[PDB]
Amino acid sequence: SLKLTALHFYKYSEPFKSQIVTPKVTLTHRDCLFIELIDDKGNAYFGECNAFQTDWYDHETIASVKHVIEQWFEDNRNKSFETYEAALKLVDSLENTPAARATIVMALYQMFHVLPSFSVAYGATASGLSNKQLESLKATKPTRIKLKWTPQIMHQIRVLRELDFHFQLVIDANESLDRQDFTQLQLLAREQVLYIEEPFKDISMLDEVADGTIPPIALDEKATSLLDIINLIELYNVKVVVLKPFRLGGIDKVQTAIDTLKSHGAKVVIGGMYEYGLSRYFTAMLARKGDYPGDVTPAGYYFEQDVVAHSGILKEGRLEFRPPLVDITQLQPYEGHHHHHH
Ligand SMILES: [Mg+2]
Repeated sequence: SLKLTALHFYKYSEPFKSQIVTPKVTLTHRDCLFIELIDDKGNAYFGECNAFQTDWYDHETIASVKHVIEQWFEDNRNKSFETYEAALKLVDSLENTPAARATIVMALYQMFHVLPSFSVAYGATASGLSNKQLESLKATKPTRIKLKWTPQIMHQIRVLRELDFHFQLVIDANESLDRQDFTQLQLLAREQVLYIEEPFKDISMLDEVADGTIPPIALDEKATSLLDIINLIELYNVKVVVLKPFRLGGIDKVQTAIDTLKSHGAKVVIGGMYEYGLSRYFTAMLARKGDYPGDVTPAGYYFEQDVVAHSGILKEGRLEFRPPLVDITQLQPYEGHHHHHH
């Protein structure tokens, strides 16, 4: 049997190697909330929250999650549970706050499973084709390349198809295309594109092009909740869904979501978002459940220093993962007398 006796909040905030610049936000650092739950035997387990400092991506933030988890602990502390299933029952009331729920579930999961060491396929992401990017692709030989849609897309695919290795091609249009892009979208269909992520901000635009004359469509930004994903699938021609575990409420909600989405005729790709090494491990762990290889980010892609080192090290086309062990000296108390600044 187990009982949760203590809860501590920490913060980690490393700078992005390359400043993040998107229409929705500018990020210099990845502020992140971490929780630590200690059981009645003094065993500590950590959870990584995927919420951001502000609501540019979602309504849940680091602050809102902290408050939710803090209250949750007050209501569940000292309660005994003997199984993972029983543990999950305590968070059933947090389904309205998926980011908070997912953070707690990440910790609970570790209390009942022996974490394996494993690898996942390496999928490269290119926002363009600089020499640095091209040389990286040639040296690493990814089995999948996700190219960002830009005015140079066709001129860049021409270069990629001359690489000496075969790969699946995915295009990410970032909800940026318009009616003037129809012709190129149809031409892209002849380039063996596995799927194109979010061609239009207004998904209804899909009804304006002949079905089957453009690449398979995937939801990413629009894959907000299982219910909403199903609603979009039933209304528009969607074939692929990029699922982020935290948006579903956590690790335990992934399989059921995948089964449901498959019953609706959609394929699933597990993905992450600016994660540190702890959450990255679990996103990678779930990757195998998908119909296509997961969208797992390599170690060191965003941050020079991580809270969990060697989490997703690229080796001969695959990302290697080890059971995640948080380096506590990297974490800082979230608030209180022990939260210091210099
Ligand atoms: Mg995307």
